[PDB]
Amino acid sequence: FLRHYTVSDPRTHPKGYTEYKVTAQFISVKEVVVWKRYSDFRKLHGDLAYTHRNLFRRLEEFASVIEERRKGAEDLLRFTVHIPALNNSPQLKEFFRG
Amino acid sequence: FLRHYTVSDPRTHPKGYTEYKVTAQFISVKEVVVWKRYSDFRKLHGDLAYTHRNLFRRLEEFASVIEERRKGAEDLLRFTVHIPALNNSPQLKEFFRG
Repeated sequence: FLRHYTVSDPRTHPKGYTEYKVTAQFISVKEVVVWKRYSDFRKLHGDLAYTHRNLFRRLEEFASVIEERRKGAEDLLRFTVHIPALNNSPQLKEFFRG
Repeated sequence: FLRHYTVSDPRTHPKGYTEYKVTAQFISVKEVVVWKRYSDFRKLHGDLAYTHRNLFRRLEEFASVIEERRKGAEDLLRFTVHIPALNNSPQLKEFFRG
């Protein structure tokens, strides 16, 4: 009961792409870990933006660049913690497979 | 744990405006009742629409007409029940004063 995210420990995969460790922690510690490539965060972001765009349009009807990537993903994730519209998002909850 | 809204029993106020009974029920019954004029629902609606418009624009940065009114308010309220982005809304929770 108090969410905290980190994105860390990038690691190359045998298939070539870099993978990140996404850590979700809950403290009054329960932690959930998944591995994600930057393209996953891109899809997530896109799904959030389109979900809220359409919510809106429905209401109104009636090579250290990967550090930049790691930080971007992490920031984006942190952004949702204290916005219940984003925090409670289904897309967010599916994002954590394992 | 299973939300249900109704808007009902319109009643004129000594000051002239019509007032509605908003009933929020929770069943596995816990019910919360508030009284609201149609202008309140208008403000609510406007706040939801603007909250999600700006969420979007932030993500992408990096005299039976009163029956029509009653129904409109009720429909609008029901709309949020199974959208966690709307259901968990702070504006929604403030809406229930008493």
